[PDB]
Amino acid sequence: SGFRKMAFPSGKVEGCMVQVTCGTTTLNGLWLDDVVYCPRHVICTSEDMLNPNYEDLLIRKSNHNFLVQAGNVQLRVIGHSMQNCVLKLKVDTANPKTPKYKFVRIQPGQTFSVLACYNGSPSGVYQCAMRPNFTIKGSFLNGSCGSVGFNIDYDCVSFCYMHHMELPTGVHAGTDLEGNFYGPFVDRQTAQAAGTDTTITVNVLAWLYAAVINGDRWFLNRFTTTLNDFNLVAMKYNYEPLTQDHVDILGPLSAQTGIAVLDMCASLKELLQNGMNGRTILGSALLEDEFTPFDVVRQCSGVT
Amino acid sequence: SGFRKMAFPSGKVEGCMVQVTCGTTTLNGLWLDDVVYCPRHVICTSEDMLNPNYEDLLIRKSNHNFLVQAGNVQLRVIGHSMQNCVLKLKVDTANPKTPKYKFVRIQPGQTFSVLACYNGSPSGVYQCAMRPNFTIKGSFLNGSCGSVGFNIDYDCVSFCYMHHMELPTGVHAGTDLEGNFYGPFVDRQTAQAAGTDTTITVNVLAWLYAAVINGDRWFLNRFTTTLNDFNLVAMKYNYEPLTQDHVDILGPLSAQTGIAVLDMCASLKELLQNGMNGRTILGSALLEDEFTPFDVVRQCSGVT
Ligand SMILES: Cc1ccncc1NC(=O)C(F)(F)c1cccc(Cl)c1
Ligand SMILES: Cc1ccncc1NC(=O)C(F)(F)c1cccc(Cl)c1
Repeated sequence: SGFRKMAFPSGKVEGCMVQVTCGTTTLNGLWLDDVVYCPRHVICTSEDMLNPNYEDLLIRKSNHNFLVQAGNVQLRVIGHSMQNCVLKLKVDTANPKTPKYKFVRIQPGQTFSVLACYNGSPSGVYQCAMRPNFTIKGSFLNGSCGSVGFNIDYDCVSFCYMHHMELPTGVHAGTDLEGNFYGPFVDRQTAQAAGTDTTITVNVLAWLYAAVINGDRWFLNRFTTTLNDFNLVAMKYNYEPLTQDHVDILGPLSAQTGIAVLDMCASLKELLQNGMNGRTILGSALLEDEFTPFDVVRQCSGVT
Repeated sequence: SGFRKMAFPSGKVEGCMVQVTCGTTTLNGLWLDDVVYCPRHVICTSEDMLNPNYEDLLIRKSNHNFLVQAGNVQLRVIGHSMQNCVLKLKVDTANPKTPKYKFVRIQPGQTFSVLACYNGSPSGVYQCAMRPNFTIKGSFLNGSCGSVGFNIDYDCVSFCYMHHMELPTGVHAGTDLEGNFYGPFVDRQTAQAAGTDTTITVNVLAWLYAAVINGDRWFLNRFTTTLNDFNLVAMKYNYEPLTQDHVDILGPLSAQTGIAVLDMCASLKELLQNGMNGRTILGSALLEDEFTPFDVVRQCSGVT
């Protein structure tokens, strides 16, 4: 019992963190096998970030200009290449701590853990969701670029995010491990609009199931609704429209609790229309959308 | 920018987790140097937990009855001893992954990360606070006993908690690493009263400073208060009385933001008396008390 915003154990990722320095700039790199991945803006000076020509900036750099340090270990760089917004620094030594891993591009609404790092050293771990607008509401300061987001299934780390930048609004933007930004962002010091965000409906419903499993049941009511009716309410309250695909993924939670997905939708509809009336659900006074249905099943069963 | 309920990177602790089995019961153990620490109820059967005589139960056990497994590694047990509510199993091999560590007894109101484990395998990491009533509101299921709470300063892991039990109310109880329970709890399957809990005032104030540092300033007002006046409000709303010692530890945050501690107390007083009026602070619709002033300074500066 109890439900927490749980992050994956970060050990497998900590073993991969290195410091990357180029000229004046230092940030984090991810060392997997004989390659170190880091944001390509490591090659920029503060003045270059206004409108950087990365191809031209990288041409002035040689292998010996990229200083890669794994704490006390100095890595020898034998190749460098830019792939989208990431630099891939080939090193002469494969990381002995390389876990089984994959590079994945996550979907908006999915969750992942972040290992916030500074100067190649881990400082903390937290769980977050990729917002429907492709931003993350993380906790990052200068020097945190290169910190990565990941999920872990059995012994396999699926890397899904690399931190690149903080928008003028205080929200965060980054790329997949192929250097493709999530969302419309560009790695440049320019004001950039993040799209209109929405609340992740399927996740809120999953968290309402976790609340019932753990004893918070006050919000359950005698009503039901339809996908059509619920979606009119979701539209009014800036929630993602619920689809049959979302209902299908809530099947295990509906099956465990015996509460039909549309019956849970009617509880969510009433909470949207009436608020929480000064009460809490799983220690929260708002509707939480950072737990996917898989996260709920995992935490509620005890998956290691 | 951004503020998250950040846990310590769990790597150093993951390397210490083992599975301990005795008879029919399996739980988690912590392997530090040549000793494995685990809850003493590993020696009980379900029937023994009603009113266990641990001294008598441990007398029927020999070194070879304690099966300790570090994933694939089987440890040879050469000694066993009970210290308060923990068993210390001396093994013939020192854990090569033993980090620099200390055993500490934390104070109520302090925070720590928990590495939730099942069958000696880590499943997740989360940050929590030791409640003023010596319980923790964790996320633990059967098999999680032996999971530990910790803090990390530089390269040193200070172990402060070992999970033992879930109270009938769904809250959690455990011990320091010397096996002394936090609070009045006994390791027995009996209904046990947790004391009246309070909200950790100094932590709420610290989190209000973190909110100002990160841009959420709507709650700041033109008022001030005194320790006496604030404490009359804290008493009414079941908050811990604020002391000069608490004001002293808020000094760095008062110094960074230029907001006097008693001026922040007047904002907290108004939030207690009026509520949040449907607004949020750092993504929360309630007053958060799980961040200490040290946690705020650490996260806000980037301590690794
Ligand atoms: C200061 C900070 C705080 C949190 N997270 C990241 C950062 N850093 C940045 O945003 C940046 F200064 F490195 C930058 C500027 C423009 C474009 C890009 Cl790609 C990167
Ligand atoms: C079931 C569970 C869920 C979460 N956290 C822990 C547990 N387990 C327990 O409470 C227990 F059954 F092992 C137990 C019973 C009585 C006394 C003691 Cl010391 C331990």
